[PDB]
Amino acid sequence: GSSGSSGMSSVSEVNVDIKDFLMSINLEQYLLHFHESGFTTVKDCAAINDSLLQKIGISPTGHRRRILKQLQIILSKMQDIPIYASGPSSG
Repeated sequence: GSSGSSGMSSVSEVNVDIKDFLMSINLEQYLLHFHESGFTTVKDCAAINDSLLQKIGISPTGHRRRILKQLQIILSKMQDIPIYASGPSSG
């Protein structure tokens, strides 16, 4: 076995309410689903997968993909690293 990923420390910071994550794509219709399931923020959706989406109730798939897609972009961002962006320069 190999363990490593396990480490990311959750925090209200750099985080958004599941509601906002859905309203951003107009999928707030799954608010009661995520809430009841036990998902308040997007982060909590770190252990979520299409399988779970279609499980919670999500009948239509076309929506599932749209939900996960964003989650991937968001979650990926969720980081506790400083801002580092430089312009055109060699040395």
